[PDB]
Amino acid sequence: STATDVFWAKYTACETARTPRDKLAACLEGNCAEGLGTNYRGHVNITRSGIECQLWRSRYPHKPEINSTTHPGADLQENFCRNPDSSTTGPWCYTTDPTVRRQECSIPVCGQEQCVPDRGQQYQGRLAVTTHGLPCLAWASAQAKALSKHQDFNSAVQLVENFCRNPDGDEEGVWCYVAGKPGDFGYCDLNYCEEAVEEETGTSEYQTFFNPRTFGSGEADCGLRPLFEKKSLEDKTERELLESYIDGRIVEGSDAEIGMSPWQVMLFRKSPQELLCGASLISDRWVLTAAHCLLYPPWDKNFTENDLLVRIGKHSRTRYERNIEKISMLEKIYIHPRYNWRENLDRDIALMKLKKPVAFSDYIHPVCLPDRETAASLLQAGYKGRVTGWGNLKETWTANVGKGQPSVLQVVNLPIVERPVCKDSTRIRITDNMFCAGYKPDEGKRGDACEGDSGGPFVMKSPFNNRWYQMGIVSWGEGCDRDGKYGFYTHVFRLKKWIQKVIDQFGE
Ligand SMILES: *[C@@H]1O[C@H](CO)[C@@H](O)[C@H](O)[C@H]1NC(C)=O
Ligand SMILES: *[C@@H]1O[C@H](CO)[C@@H](O)[C@H](O)[C@H]1NC(C)=O
Ligand SMILES: *[C@@H]1O[C@H](CO)[C@@H](O)[C@H](O)[C@H]1NC(C)=O
Repeated sequence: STATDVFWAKYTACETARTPRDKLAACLEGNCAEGLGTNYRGHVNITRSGIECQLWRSRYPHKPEINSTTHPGADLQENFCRNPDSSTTGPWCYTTDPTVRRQECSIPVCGQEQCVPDRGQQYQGRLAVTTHGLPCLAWASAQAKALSKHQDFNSAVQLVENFCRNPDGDEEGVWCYVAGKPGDFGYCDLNYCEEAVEEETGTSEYQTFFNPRTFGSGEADCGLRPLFEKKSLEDKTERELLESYIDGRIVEGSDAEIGMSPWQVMLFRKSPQELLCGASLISDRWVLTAAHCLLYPPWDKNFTENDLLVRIGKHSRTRYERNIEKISMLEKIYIHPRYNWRENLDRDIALMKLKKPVAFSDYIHPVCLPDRETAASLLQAGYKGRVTGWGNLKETWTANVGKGQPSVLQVVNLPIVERPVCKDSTRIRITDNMFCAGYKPDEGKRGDACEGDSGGPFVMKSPFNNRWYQMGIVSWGEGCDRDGKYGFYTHVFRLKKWIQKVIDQFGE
């Protein structure tokens, strides 16, 4: 009979709520939403945007194609929000408003206060689907065992059926493999404990991370500039970085010295000839940029490998610099799997492989990427960063009706804003994966915030080992809109194990 099915239906629907079983409790009594909330049994009468829900048993204004006799499971009663068809938008309802057939409702999420520690390293739940709702493959399955033992894992981490787990110490969190090419994978959506890297505290010498084979060469020798560090010469404003605690005048953006930012990349549209975004160069072979530069639906954008070209070692915005710049095509583009623009530019990061490794010159050298430890260390001892670019951010996101785009790579140094100060400043929700930067607007402490290139680099130089580290990727920031506000930058310290898996889908 169905009554025994109903009991189990509830159970299977609440499968992802575990550690507190005062959370599994709160799930099963349907008053809040787990996952796509097919567990929801609450009494929210009202859609997310104000409207009264229609009665499930009504046919005015809308004649439902989902009724209690097609979905006898779902408790399609009165006019309460339910999710009878498993909408990836969660529990919904028909609208009493003749112009809107359906709208999602706004239902409290189950377990909200509960919080997962240590990036899912001790996760033992049964979550078996990534963030895009792509089902996990079993770890057991042929490829993941008898062929992927070379990349070994931590075995305090029990790999069980096809549940999201974090075996390889991934700073992004738990993950699992998915249907497609060999090695394909995704991140799963657990609710991680917010951990502000700036207030971490407790590196010795430099020690390398990926192989000179698949990540390519350059890692061993990153962050040192041919024309500066290697000639032991100092650049015109790096002193502000090392003396970042000193209350200085405010050195405005000026033209960069040649070779000053040799990891600077330009993402460039084939046709029409057009400067699209910025990016940085992290090996002979890989390029780091922001995901909105390739995929951003509100702007009806969706580039592929064949539409674009990078330009490396440029100094002049416009002139073709023939002795100097190498200008490469793309083999593959990797949007970060966690990337999401629907709420607000989360994990707005993208990796790009070059069809052919580029040769380091006086003007082409890779920047270093830091890990958690180092990133934290750097933020503890350094209070300003550097953003270099061709003012593409200002030219992309505002009318720029002012003076025009600069004609040479620009350098500027910007203060790093304290997390809470940055939180209050914006309507948008700054996760621990973002940081703000820019001067705190006084009239003797002015504001020109919207600096750099979209998806370009924000860097810091290490006072421990003299190398330059890339600490965030420029994204859109409120500072492009309102004179008082800050630049927004996507942290990079969590990326090593993701890059790792991306490079592992190769072999040669
Ligand atoms: C919401 O449903 C409950 C349950 O009967 C009722 O008391 C309340 O007045 C209803 N309001 C709307 C807008 O449906
Ligand atoms: C429920 O709606 C379907 C959808 O067309 C309709 O044909 C049917 O008459 C309804 N079910 C029952 C059992 O009356
Ligand atoms: C954008 O275009 C590519 C290539 O045609 C396509 O495969 C992909 O489905 C599109 N992107 C998204 C996010 O749907």
